[PDB]
Parts: sequence; C-alpha cells; structure tokens
Amino acid sequence: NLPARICRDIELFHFDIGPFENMWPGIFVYMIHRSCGTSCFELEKLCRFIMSVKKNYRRVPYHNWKHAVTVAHCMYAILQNNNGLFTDLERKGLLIACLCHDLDHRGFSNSYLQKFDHPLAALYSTSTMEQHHFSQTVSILQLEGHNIFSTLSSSEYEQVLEIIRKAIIATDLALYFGNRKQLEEMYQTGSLNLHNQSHRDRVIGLMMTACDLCSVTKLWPVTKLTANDIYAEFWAEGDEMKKLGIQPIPMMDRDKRDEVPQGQLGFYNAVAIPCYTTLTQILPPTEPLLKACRDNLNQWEKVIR
Ligand SMILES: COc1cc2ncnc(N3CC[C@@H](Oc4cnc5ccccc5n4)C3)c2cc1OC
Ligand SMILES: [Mg+2]
Ligand SMILES: [Zn+2]
Repeated sequence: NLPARICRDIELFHFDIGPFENMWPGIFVYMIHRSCGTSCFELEKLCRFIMSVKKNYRRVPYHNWKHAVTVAHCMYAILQNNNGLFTDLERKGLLIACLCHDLDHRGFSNSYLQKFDHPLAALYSTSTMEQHHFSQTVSILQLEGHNIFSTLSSSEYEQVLEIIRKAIIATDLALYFGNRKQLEEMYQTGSLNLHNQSHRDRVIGLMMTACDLCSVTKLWPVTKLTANDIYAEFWAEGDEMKKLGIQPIPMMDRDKRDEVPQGQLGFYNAVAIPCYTTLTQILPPTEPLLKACRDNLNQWEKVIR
C-alpha cells in the first residue's frame, strides 16, 4: 500500500516513479483502480499479468520496464485531469496499452531493423516494432491465468483489444507528424468532434505521443538524466549502423555528442512543443505538460549559452 508521499505526488504530471522496481506494480494497480474502480480487475490475475509484462521488457538503457510504467503514469495523470471524457473501457485499455507499448524492445529503431534486414521487418513492414509490441501483448493475454479481460463480453474484449492495438501503433513517432497536423486543422476549423470515432482515435494517438515523450515534461534534473539513457541507446544503434557500413545520422553518432543541446532544441521545436501545444488546445487541463516542456526548452537554451 502507497506511502503518503507517493499518494500525494502521484497526482502531479511531473511525478518520477523512483528506483525501487518492486514498488512499480503496486503504483500501476493503484492507478488503474483509481481510474477504473477496484472491480475493474481480479487482483491475482492482474498481478500475474504485470509480472509477465515486466519479464518481457529487456534490460536496455531507455525502452525498458521503467519507461513503460512512466508512460502509464503520464496517461493516468491526463485521464485523472480530464474526468468524464473517456469511458471506463477506454481508460483501462489505454493504461494497459501504455504498460505494454514497448514490449520486447531491444533498443533499436524501425529504421535499423529495416537496414539490418531483420525478420520482424519482413513480417511487419511499417511500424515494425509497434506491430511486434501489440503481438507480444496479445500473446501475454493468451497465457493461462493472464486474461485480465476474461470478465468482459466477447464484443467488449474485441473492442478493448482494438483500443490497445491503435494506441500501441500510434507510439510509432513517424505517425505523429501527420496525426498532429490533422488535429491542428480540425481544432482550428472547429470541426473536431470527440463523438466521431475517427477523430477520438486521433486524440487518443496524440495522448499516446504526449505520454511516450513525457521525459521532456518532468523537472529539469529528471529530464536531463533521462536524456543520458535516450542517447545511450541511440549511440549504441549508431555503432551498429557503422558496423553495417552505413553512416548514422548525427543524433545516433556518438562522435557528434557535443551537438546534443542543438539536437534537443530541434526536437523540442519540431516535435515536443507542437505536441503539447496541440494537446493543451484539445484538453486544457494538460497545460502543466506544456509549461514543463517550455521550461525544459529554456534549460537546453541555457546549456547552449
Ligand atoms: C528528449 O529527447 C528525445 C526523445 C525521443 N523520444 C522518442 N523518440 C525520439 N526520436 C525517435 C526518432 C527521432 O525522431 C525525430 C523526429 N523529428 C525530429 C525533428 C527534429 C529533431 C529531431 C527529430 N527526431 C528521435 C526522441 C528523440 C529525442 O531527442 C533528440
Ligand atoms: Mg516504442
Ligand atoms: Zn515508449
């Protein structure tokens, strides 16, 4: 049961889940119980499911089990501050999707799997790792004693698996540019309709981006330390590009590590700032995510000065 500090701070968008792994299942149970009532799930089955999810994340620098529970926490905070917009089934699907959305990641991009000619890239030619993450989730749910949705009707099971598949695939950041461009146009023409399932699927895709990127919405010491882990994987991938005989892009080239601050400025301006600006226009109570992101941009601008 939750320590008082955590019961309080868990409600902040910039909560950090701490270094005790064994506290994370209970943090996730607490969130999904607070969002979806306690009858939502059988505690034993859900416990079994969380441990199996944990076991199928790898010990890589950034796309690991801590990233998964962090992305789930950001979704919890968005859903808690947007009471009555999403259904109980959407709330449960989206927290499950976040916990599962990088299952079995090895720390390499879809672009590297494609250049390597990995077998996953023949199986899933677009959104390769994300199609795999969703495949892993379904395989885990299919293990004995792991069907945390066994009390739903067949129709509601199929519906929640669809909420989860679309939410996982939307974490392919290649898809975010076009999604956010469509949402911005809907917002500005006043045509966005949350009753329209295609529009609602877009807003959930943007939620998934905002949660996947949320290191840039923590406080600066967290954001800066997290950036170490993000570059650790990118530089490992850049080494592997070099070994295939392909010069990596600068972000993946550890010899270009002095240009980190400039690369962060690029990212914030092209991706994170527009992402949280669009999200705040659609869901005004997400505004703290945007304010934290602007503060971090100003920190990277300070490092440059
Ligand atoms: C907080 O630091 C982060 C966090 C990430 N989380 C998840 N995926 C990331 N990437 C996926 C492929 C890449 O995608 C892209 C897409 N578009 C751009 C535009 C301008 C600069 C960089 C851009 N990168 C980079 C980053 C990248 C990053 O900073 C350099
Ligand atoms: Mg991912
Ligand atoms: Zn992720």
